[PDB]
Amino acid sequence: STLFDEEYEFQLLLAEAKLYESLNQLQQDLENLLAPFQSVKETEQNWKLRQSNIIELDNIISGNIPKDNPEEFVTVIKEVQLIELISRATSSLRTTLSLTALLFLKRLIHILNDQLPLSILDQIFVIFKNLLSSTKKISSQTAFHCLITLIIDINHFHNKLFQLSFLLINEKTVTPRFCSAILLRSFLIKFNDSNLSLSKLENNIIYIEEWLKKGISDSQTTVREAMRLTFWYFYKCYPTNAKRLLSSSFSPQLKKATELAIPAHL
Repeated sequence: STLFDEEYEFQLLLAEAKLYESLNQLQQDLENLLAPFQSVKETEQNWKLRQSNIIELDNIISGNIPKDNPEEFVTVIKEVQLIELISRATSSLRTTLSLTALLFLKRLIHILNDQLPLSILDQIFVIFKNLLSSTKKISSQTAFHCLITLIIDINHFHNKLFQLSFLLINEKTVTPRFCSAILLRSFLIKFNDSNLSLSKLENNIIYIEEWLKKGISDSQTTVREAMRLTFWYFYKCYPTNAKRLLSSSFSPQLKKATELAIPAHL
């Protein structure tokens, strides 16, 4: 079997983050739906049309062409600059429009998943991660959920996405740092040598160790608690390295607290 039971672990991760006749005709329809997004300025006069048009775009990605021909569909959404234009709505101060756009991107990730080039996954990850720092609670929490779902949906290991996740540990507001402890856990679950077969992480252990040390000594109690639990996932993947952190790198304070955070199934 695999080191981790992904079916079980994913349900836990998600609980941390509660919520055409031709391709040319498709492209023309996309260009017409994106027209109200072409202006930088959201106005009283275009925000409802932007929201309504995202609903129609969501209907389009549920269609047969993205299911049957994701590769050429990806070429189309690149050419019409779908992600950049959708980012004008994720940045809206209007809650319903920003949330509608975030859920659209979540559904796009789900449906196209590993058919998306890294450049587009990177684009979407940055939109999500930056909203983790929103002072608006429903925004950061929705972005958190979308990021966890992204990691579950994307089955290829990308160093770029691991580094974007890692560097959240340096953000000043608590939520990205807390999210980062869950993201690290997700990477350990899915992409350790055992789970991946059914090395990606070996060369990233230096970052993992810094990531753990920072979170476990975080000023915020929720980040410390989350990172102490993630430490035991690291211990399950690389016990020699984790033991060295526990004895050769932690104070007796953080050591005892970390030892009391073992989950009952690991």
